[PDB]
Amino acid sequence: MYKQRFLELWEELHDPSNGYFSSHGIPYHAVETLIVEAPDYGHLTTSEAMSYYLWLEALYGKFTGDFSYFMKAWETIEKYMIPDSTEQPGMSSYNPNSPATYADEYEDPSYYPSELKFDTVRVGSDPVHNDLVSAYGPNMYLMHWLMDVDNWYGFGTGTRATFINTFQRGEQESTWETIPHPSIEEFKYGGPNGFLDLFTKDRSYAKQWRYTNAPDAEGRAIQATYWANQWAKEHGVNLSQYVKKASRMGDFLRNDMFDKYFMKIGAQDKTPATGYDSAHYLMAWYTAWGGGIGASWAWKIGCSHAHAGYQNPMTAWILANDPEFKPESPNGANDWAKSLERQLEFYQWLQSAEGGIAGGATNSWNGRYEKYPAGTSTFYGMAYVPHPVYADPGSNQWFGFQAWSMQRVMEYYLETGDSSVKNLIKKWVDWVMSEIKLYDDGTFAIPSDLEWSGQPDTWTGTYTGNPNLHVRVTSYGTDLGVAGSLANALATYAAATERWEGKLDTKARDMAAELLDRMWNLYRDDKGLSAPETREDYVRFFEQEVYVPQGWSGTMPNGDRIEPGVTFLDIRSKYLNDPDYPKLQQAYNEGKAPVFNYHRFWAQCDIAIANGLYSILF
Repeated sequence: MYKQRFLELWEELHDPSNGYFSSHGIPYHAVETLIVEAPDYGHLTTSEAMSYYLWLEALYGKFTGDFSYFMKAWETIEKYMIPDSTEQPGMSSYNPNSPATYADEYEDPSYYPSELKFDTVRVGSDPVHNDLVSAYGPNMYLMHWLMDVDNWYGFGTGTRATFINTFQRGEQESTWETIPHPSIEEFKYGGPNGFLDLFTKDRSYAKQWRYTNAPDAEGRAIQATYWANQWAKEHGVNLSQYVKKASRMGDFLRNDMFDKYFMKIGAQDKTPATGYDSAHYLMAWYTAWGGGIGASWAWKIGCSHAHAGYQNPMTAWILANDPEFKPESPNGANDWAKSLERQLEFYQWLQSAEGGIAGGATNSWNGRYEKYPAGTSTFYGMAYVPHPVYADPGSNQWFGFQAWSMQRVMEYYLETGDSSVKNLIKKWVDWVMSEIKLYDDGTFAIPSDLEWSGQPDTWTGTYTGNPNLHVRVTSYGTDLGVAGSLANALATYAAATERWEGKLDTKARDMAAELLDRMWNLYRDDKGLSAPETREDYVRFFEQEVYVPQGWSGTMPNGDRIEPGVTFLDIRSKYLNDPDYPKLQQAYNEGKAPVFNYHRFWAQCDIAIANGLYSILF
């Protein structure tokens, strides 16, 4: 009965009338155009959406033996999400001795743009580019996270899709303070010098192309390809070309395993590092590579910050201990072997007294490689931060990250019966069981907001229990994507304990089944599943000054004046034509919060994927 739900939500996702997919076959972020999450528009696409797309037709191929949709998903990714060779000019001019130039991070968007340092700070060295080039070539086989499917912002020509970038101005820049700009800059729109002068301060500005990745998306893509390959080998389908595609994606993913400027990890300073002395062996927040248009130069950067919700032990295991997925470069397997162990120790370190996995670590304090304050705990020299990268809404305030990271940890536990991380998994499961509030009716409420206090003990190879690190739940909600992720994690717990422990843990499996059944029964919809959201933050929709720097004037392609004093809506004036705008305006005027029923591609993908993973091995 679970596979029936998976197939019906699959049909609803692939129905052209529901509006989930565009004309090219690219999934949207959500059916509803008026939704402000990490993507500020409903009909943009994200690399996480394409990773969930890959996982969804991997499950479809398992259930039906039809990987044609999975193959087409990979072809769409290569054609649209992975930048093309013609879209990557000047990449052969990269100098691995000098990967990139220095730039600070500032706590407030008002500090931006940031002065660029050319010679005051010495950047380290990149020891993997030469091997990558000798194996494949100059072009990088990585996805760009954000794309404008239907040219809503009008940065391109016609209906053709365009890569876009939003998050550029530090920690306190939320979604409501982003200025969306095209990745491939051609100086056509914006102010003078394109949109470059808003963020990076240079003496001379030139035509550029940029691409940022989200290693969460690549990790999910590699894990989906691994599972698709296993299910195909069970069926008999040959996926060698796409397994090799995922293998080279994983080989290029080793750029994330390094510090942003390739500096010594734990050095507490901007001290340049030699090869492999700058690798913290952890999935960082992002890596960004770019070059010039009409000129011959290129650059690459990693990230110092590591978030526990981005680590994927399963991907590291696959890329280290699988001959089929073995990277062409000889050093790839050893690097992934180191990364797996480092990630597992990271997860063990971060757990709190109750069981909640705290926010990750960083190699740079405040983004400027400053000395840690007195009493700060360290993990291999990396200080502890509760909310890494983003602090305006709280990076680890969201409860979905717990389920997202623990699903990977438990899948690795299921595949490799590693006895090192059993106590972590039991403590986290006990905590989430404690904090779930079911009701005598068919409704439920799971944590949505988390409050963290204290710091974990300094890592010395063993877990002390962290008496000073505490977490409490402050808000209970009914989020469906997080419910799907949590049910997936609990079912993975049940299967892993059945396979690699004395007996199946019926509590986690029963809780996952109860969550799935209650959610599906209560919140079935015409376009999938949804539940009302109070959405208080939408007041910012009418009152959030987006901070255009003073004295900088630009014009959006539709004609909006991007000037100081502009709010969220002023530079997105095509929202006034949205069908849901009158209801939003009425709710804002009369005072009460606007209630929304949102159908996200990734939320329904989580619901269906969790359903299928509950069907699998049961």
